[PDB]
Amino acid sequence: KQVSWKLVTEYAMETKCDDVLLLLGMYLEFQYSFEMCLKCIKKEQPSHYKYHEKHYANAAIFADSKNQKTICQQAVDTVLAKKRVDSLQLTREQMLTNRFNDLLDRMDIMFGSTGSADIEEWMAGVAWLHCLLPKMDSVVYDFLKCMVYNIPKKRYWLFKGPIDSGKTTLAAALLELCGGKALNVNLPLDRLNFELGVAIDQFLVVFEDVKGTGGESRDLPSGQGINNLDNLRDYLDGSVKVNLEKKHLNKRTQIFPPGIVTMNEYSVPKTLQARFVKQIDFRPKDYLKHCLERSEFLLEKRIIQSGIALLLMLIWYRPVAEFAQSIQSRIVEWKERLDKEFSLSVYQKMKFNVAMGIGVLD
Amino acid sequence: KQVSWKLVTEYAMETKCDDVLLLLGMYLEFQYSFEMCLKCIKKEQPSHYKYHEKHYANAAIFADSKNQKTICQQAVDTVLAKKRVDSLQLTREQMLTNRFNDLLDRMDIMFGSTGSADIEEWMAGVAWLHCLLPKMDSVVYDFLKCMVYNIPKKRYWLFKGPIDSGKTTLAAALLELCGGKALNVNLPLDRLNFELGVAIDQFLVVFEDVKGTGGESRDLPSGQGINNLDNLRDYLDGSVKVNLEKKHLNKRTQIFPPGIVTMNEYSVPKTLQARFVKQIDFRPKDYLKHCLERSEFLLEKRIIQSGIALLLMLIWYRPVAEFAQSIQSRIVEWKERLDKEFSLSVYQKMKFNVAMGIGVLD
Amino acid sequence: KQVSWKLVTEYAMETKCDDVLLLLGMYLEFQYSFEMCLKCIKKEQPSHYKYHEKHYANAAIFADSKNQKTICQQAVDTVLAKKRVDSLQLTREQMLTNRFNDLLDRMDIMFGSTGSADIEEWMAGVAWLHCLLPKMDSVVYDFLKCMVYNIPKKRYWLFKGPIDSGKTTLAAALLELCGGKALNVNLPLDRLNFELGVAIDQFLVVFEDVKGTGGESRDLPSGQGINNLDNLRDYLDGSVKVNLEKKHLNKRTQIFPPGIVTMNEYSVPKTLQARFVKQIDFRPKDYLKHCLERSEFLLEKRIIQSGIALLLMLIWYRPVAEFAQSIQSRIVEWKERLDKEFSLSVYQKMKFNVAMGIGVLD
Amino acid sequence: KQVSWKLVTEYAMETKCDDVLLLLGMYLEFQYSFEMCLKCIKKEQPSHYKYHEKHYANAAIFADSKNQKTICQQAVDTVLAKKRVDSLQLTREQMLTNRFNDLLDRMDIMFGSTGSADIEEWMAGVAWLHCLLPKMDSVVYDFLKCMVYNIPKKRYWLFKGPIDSGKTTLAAALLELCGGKALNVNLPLDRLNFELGVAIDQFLVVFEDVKGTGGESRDLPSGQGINNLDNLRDYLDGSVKVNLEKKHLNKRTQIFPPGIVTMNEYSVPKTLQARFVKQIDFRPKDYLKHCLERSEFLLEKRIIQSGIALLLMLIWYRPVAEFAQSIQSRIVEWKERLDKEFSLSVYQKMKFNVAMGIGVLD
Amino acid sequence: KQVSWKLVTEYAMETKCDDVLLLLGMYLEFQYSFEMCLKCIKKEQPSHYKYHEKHYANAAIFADSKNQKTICQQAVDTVLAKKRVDSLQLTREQMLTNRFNDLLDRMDIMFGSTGSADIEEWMAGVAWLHCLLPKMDSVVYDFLKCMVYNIPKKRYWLFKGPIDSGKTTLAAALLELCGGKALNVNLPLDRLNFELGVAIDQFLVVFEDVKGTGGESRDLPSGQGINNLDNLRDYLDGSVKVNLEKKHLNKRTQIFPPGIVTMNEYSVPKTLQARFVKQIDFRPKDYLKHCLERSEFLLEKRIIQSGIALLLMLIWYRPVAEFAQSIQSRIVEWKERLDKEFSLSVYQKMKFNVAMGIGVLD
DNA sequence: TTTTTTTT
Ligand SMILES: Nc1ncnc2c1ncn2[C@@H]1O[C@H](COP(=O)(O)OP(=O)(O)OP(=O)(O)O)[C@@H](O)[C@H]1O
Ligand SMILES: Nc1ncnc2c1ncn2[C@@H]1O[C@H](COP(=O)(O)OP(=O)(O)OP(=O)(O)O)[C@@H](O)[C@H]1O
Ligand SMILES: Nc1ncnc2c1ncn2[C@@H]1O[C@H](COP(=O)(O)OP(=O)(O)OP(=O)(O)O)[C@@H](O)[C@H]1O
Ligand SMILES: Nc1ncnc2c1ncn2[C@@H]1O[C@H](COP(=O)(O)OP(=O)(O)OP(=O)(O)O)[C@@H](O)[C@H]1O
Ligand SMILES: Nc1ncnc2c1ncn2[C@@H]1O[C@H](COP(=O)(O)OP(=O)(O)OP(=O)(O)O)[C@@H](O)[C@H]1O
Repeated sequence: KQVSWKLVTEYAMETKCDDVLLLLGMYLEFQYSFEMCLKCIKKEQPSHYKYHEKHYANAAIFADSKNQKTICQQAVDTVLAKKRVDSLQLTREQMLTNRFNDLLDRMDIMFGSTGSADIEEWMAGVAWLHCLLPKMDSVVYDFLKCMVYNIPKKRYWLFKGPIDSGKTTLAAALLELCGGKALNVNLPLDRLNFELGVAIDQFLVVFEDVKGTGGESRDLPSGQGINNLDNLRDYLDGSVKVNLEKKHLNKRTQIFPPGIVTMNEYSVPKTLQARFVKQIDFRPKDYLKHCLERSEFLLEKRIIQSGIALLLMLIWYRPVAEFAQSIQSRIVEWKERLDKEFSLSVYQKMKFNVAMGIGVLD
Repeated sequence: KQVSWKLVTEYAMETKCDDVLLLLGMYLEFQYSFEMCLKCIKKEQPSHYKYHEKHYANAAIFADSKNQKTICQQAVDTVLAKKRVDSLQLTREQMLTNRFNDLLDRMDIMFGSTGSADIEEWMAGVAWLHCLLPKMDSVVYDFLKCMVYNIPKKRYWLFKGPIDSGKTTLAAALLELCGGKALNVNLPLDRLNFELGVAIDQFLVVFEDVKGTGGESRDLPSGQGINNLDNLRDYLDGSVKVNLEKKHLNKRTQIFPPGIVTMNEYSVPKTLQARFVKQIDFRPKDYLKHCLERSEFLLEKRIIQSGIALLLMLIWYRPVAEFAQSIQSRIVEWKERLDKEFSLSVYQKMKFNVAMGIGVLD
Repeated sequence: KQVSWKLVTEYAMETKCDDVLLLLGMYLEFQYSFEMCLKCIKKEQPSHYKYHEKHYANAAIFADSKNQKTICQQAVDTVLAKKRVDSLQLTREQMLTNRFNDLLDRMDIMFGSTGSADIEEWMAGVAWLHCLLPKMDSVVYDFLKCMVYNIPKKRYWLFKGPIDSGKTTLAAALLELCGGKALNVNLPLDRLNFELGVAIDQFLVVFEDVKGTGGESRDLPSGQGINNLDNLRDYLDGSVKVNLEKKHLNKRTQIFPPGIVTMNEYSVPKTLQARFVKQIDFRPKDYLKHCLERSEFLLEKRIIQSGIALLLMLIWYRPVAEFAQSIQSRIVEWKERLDKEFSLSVYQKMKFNVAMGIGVLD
Repeated sequence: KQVSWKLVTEYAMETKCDDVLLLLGMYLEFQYSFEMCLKCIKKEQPSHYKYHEKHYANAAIFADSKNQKTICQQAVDTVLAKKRVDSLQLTREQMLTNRFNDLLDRMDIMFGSTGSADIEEWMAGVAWLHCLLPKMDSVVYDFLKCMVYNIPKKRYWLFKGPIDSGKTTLAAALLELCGGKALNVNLPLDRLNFELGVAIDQFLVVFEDVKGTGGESRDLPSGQGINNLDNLRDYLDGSVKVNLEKKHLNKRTQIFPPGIVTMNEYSVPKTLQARFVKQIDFRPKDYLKHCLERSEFLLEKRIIQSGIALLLMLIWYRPVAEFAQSIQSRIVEWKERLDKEFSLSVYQKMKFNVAMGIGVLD
Repeated sequence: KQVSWKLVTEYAMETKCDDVLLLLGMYLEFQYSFEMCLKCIKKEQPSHYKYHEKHYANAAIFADSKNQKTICQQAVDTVLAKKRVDSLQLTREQMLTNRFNDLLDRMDIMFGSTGSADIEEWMAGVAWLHCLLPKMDSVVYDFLKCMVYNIPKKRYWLFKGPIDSGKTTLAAALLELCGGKALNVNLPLDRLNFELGVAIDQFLVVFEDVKGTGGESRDLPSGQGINNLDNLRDYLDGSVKVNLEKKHLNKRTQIFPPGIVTMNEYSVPKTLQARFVKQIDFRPKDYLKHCLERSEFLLEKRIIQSGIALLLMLIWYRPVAEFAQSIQSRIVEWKERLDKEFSLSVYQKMKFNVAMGIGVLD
């Protein structure tokens, strides 16, 4: 008898795996009998225990194969090929709904019975976020629309404020929400060529704490970033395709993604200021700090950074109508679950705690 | 029974697919029964639903194959070979005649039964562009002739003007129309080597916002742009072939394509000034801004950036005799459709609104 | 008759052999008769003598294969695949538990009957380390807990004090205990990128001997390192993911490991001071120096450098419940062995000798 | 039945086709019935219509093969091998008379029954070019002989002098005649080293407008060009064989071809100036401009760039005995055809119109 | 029946072909009927006509092979392997022995039955050479044996004296008979590192004219060469191995080869002087300039810096016993020719013509 | 083996 390459390709597809080693190592685990498989029995990893029993017989024959890496290479190509197809054919709206469907699926586990997460802790995080800026949930919705529409020369938001004002915290959550990559452009102009390479097929990008010059007036360290960015104004404008590069790999040509720039309080060339559609001023606030000092499970579990938290905020605040049609059914079910588990008074009590700088809980 | 490599190759010719992963991805979709293929039923992508029923039988056998990437590679080579043959044997006029047929096919879809494009919005865009400069349609015809004739050392048009003058917007539409590439020359002088290698077999090129000097007086921060271009006089002149470069590939020798450069008003060594056969100067004009500020669907659908819009302009403004004979038939049908779909009064109403800076529609 | 690739892969898994050439060389040795094998008879290397008799038959056929390196590559891939699976799935507590099992296996050999080590000399090592700082064993337990929880901000420890005050000694033993890498941030800012690349997939990092500035007032040579660290805030706080680079490789994105910073008595910015959960002062003490003179078998055998010594310290001092439940069984057996071989009076006599600055043994 | 790789390789030889993609594309055209082939019917391309009938049967079987690129790779190597064998064995005269036969074969077609351009125009181009400098034919005959004899140090000719002197125009015609290569050195030495590899197996080379120094007083930017020139003096002198480079392929050592190098009026190291038997510059004669401006089919059809124009000029001006012996049959035959279609008075009419600076074809 | 790979390998060995393309090309020529092979009839190339008849049948089958380049790659490996064996095994004397035998075969070419350069035009070269300076044949023989023995310290001679003195001209000529290279030290030490590192595996070496700093007081330009070489004690002495280095390459270890230093009349430290066996100074000579001016055929066929002209000078002056013991056969066989064809009077006439500075071939 | 890294 012979290996079914088809079943391996299915497993790669269903796990959305695209590392040949991870795929290989995972598939090899199935060669022992699932009936005693302690990973199955302890229900430790779904990407194992869902599949072991299905794939078992083929895994045993695969364990004898002399071609093992070639089989995995073909499977990984298929997963990569599907991403390529999607990049050229989905609407930006559909991409976002797909991404949301995956987060919602992860939320299904986290707050499941096997779910380790305390939904009350995660809901506490939403209170702290809704304090960080005026009209926070409206700001998120405006950003999401901006990213979907991707209007040329109206594509980039500037975050600036003192050190320790939560700008990278907020960027992290948006980036996990949408998917994308961070970039560092405080660099020499040569390595920069490969640095920009990682934007390929990404949805967002974030430029992390770019450095101005002469900021030592405000005691800011000076550096490359701003002067270096002004050369790349084309990539911001997104008005035409550009050519992007990776190590040992020939170029690809695409429009450079929309995104966010984070910055200390340097000044900026208005040639670049003109390219930011919007600017948000962050500020340190004492009650956030004193609340947070008394609420450190927020930090310990990274709740405040995580896109799951922003999604929960939108589900709480926004009308069902604002979500694209197919996910509205899941959105309604989560809304019901949230309202069942939390009164408004409980949420308002939490917000009042944050304002009072006590620990969020009481 | 065995895979027809011939049928795969034929699909790649039919679709003009260049990427082995994109080819692989799309051919796999045909493995499921077209009898119920939701993509077919929803009529979403022409390159799928036209072909699924035909290729289904072969795709089922391809889905089992162990060679898959090899079969796709040969198919992609066949498409690339056809481009090489065409590049060496067509007149530039035939190349453009082919390009127009492809756009016209896309227009037949866009405004066809599936009809996703509103021809009213698209024609409103034509009025906006025809307003952007005097005698706009005449200027387009001049540029096309210049690119077709490709007279040596009379090959390049310079666009100069301040920010938001619209020069990029015009250049973007022209690039789509002819199918060129955009290139960045403000980079360091080394990886220009792999950068300019993108121009292999291209019809047209545009260099974007070439960073010069002297403009620091006016807050144009300077760079290698003008330095690098004056280093490349022969590439502009197209007087003799040059070598071009790609990773893991030996050099290709050919004449460098004609085209366009965009400039905020840095200084220019007159060794470059000699080589631009023409320069056009652009100016911001507030009433256009007030127009877009209401008619924002122009930007959101990117209408004013598209070669599709320029093609519609030419069909409106030019004699049928200016077009190559083989398409004059298709041109006549589109002229007829346009006269049916719009009265001159409607177009005059639009163009009046554009001049008023009110929203184009009323 | 055929080679069993399976038996090779099993050997590679059991030896955890990462390198193809090392794997190849060792397997070939088995082709001679284990029954006469001098290396077996002299019990020189466990990775040989445990295995020779089992693999002999397959090694004989392997010796005639024409595919030899191909067999080894597939085997080595299996070992690498296992590591990446583990990296993405194990808890940090699981990782540490595995690491301890490895050390315990080496100790079983070292102090075995074949064992060349002397448990008494190695216990003399523990007495010296326990004198290096107050409450040494509690300090280790605290450090380990901090690494396992990896709580944001609460992640990094500072070792401070003069030259030859022992800080590097303790760093090295901890680094051996946990596994990890040393890094040197005194470099000029451009080279740091590949330097930090070393951190990829590590459990710990140690920053060696970061040079401040202006400590030359105290004869300390000045350097960049302190400023470089103050510019790496997110790497230390560990709240969000970071991109990391290696030579000829594409970047990977992960949370930067926790770790240790070591320095002489440079002044430290408050911005940097706030990064550290804890600071430990090392001071030179003469009685340790005079003891080391008279007890230099400690240095010669590198006892005081080794994680093996720290593990013995944990076994002697900590309650059994403090260890991960699985290994508690082995821990009891080692505690029992140590209790048998040393009365507390013997151990305390050694501690007294170190306090005298006299030789440890009497 | 199976593909004849032999018949494929014959086509590659007889086309002298030298690119694997071009060859692949070309041969696949033959898979259709030649009996109805539109290209055959058009007599569109000789390299098709001469061969379609002969290769049809083999091309049909080739069209089904799975090895298609491998077949073409072997065929291409046969053509490269033939070139390398000629490269060493032939005398420089024997090479040149082969080159002339190829050009004569084109002219037989160009002015043939297909006749796609008319010798009156090309002869007018001869008149324009003979007008460009005194006794043009004689100066050409010197250059040809100098390149055949290839005397060291007395080996290269300079074209210094202003923009739009036509110096590049003359270089292009000579290079087309000789079948050399252009090369660039205005470059980093660490890619210059590999770029020169194109010099393998070339009769002649040309270096274009190389960046000197001192010319910055005349706005000519100084640069790497002349540094790289005055370095490699061996290559200029042709003093000894030296190595040359290719990707994924063996290097080669051989003497460097003789050549021309061109500049505008930079300064030049006398250490370099030593190495040039002729050291000439070129300056505008404005009436020719006014003629060309009124004779633009000359420039549009690139006639005054072509090598064909030089060969026509030599056929007119030179004695039959000045040519290599074997071709003198064809030389006489073409000398007839000129005289059969032109009086001297017609040629002199053209030349006075040119000298007068007026549209030629009265 | 099938291609003998063996026969191909014999031909490669017999012709000492290093290049897979040459081997392929030439071997394919044998496929045509030997019995009327017109290249054989013309006796153009021994590498063909000596072999075709033997290889014919195999070459026919070779031309039908589908595998051709693979056969040639193995054959080329055989020749390279042969070289690398001998390169490691043999003595410097054996190496020079074979190098003589090669260039004696080059004489058998130069004056074979085609006589394609006149043996006595070459004798006129020998005259100009021996007329150059005192006793030149002995000075050659001494320097040659000095370089063969490579005795420590006794390894470097100093060619002082002004420009155009011939010191460059002569030393370069010896390298034809030896291999080797010349190198630069007029440079700051960061260059000098790589510059020294060039010299790997050279049989002999030379230095560029030392522009001695500390010698500018003689009204001369300088580079750092004096302090450089005076510090480079070991490399000159050749008493021990040293390490050598190149861009992007690791170090290599060898005894630094022996050689020649050249300069104008610069200053020298007594220590740097102690590095040399001989001080020489050259000068331009009024007879010799006017002789070459009147004798330029010696330059035209590259005689005056050929090695063959030195070989003939040796075969003239030096007795048979002074040559490699078996090669002495050939020495007699050329003494036969030279002493037959040339009277001492024509030799003395030629020498006297150089002594009068007049044209040698009176 | 190119490439990326080195080199700069
Ligand atoms: N608005 C705020 N007021 C007070 N403390 C804040 C505020 N925002 C963040 N913090 C505290 O500062 C810590 C760091 O937050 P964060 O990393 O997002 O700051 P940042 O200023 O955006 O950083 P960076 O400029 O380095 O990207 C938080 O974990 C929290 O403890
Ligand atoms: N002539 C114009 N008058 C007013 N607004 C204009 C004009 N042209 C363009 N715009 C506005 O400016 C935006 C950007 O135009 P565009 O990028 O083409 O200008 P540009 O001069 O090429 O700019 P840049 O040098 O920044 O790339 C357009 O999307 C439109 O909103
Ligand atoms: N507390 C101590 N008192 C006296 N001597 C010490 C002490 N600790 C270490 N030593 C001596 O110092 C030597 C070096 O130890 P170690 O490298 O750990 O010192 P360090 O302070 O970390 O130095 P550095 O910062 O230079 O690496 C040890 O081998 C030992 O001889
Ligand atoms: N006698 C002339 N009078 C006027 N223009 C001339 C004359 N000869 C040549 N030119 C012009 O020179 C233009 C460019 O020619 P060419 O590129 O060969 O010159 P060049 O000196 O090599 O220039 P560059 O230094 O810019 O490369 C031609 O298009 C031609 O019109
Ligand atoms: N002694 C001589 N007298 C006259 N002409 C000579 C003499 N030697 C060589 N020549 C001619 O002069 C040319 C230059 O000689 P060469 O470069 O060898 O001299 P050099 O002294 O090494 O010069 P430099 O120190 O300037 O590099 C030779 O190639 C030859 O044509």
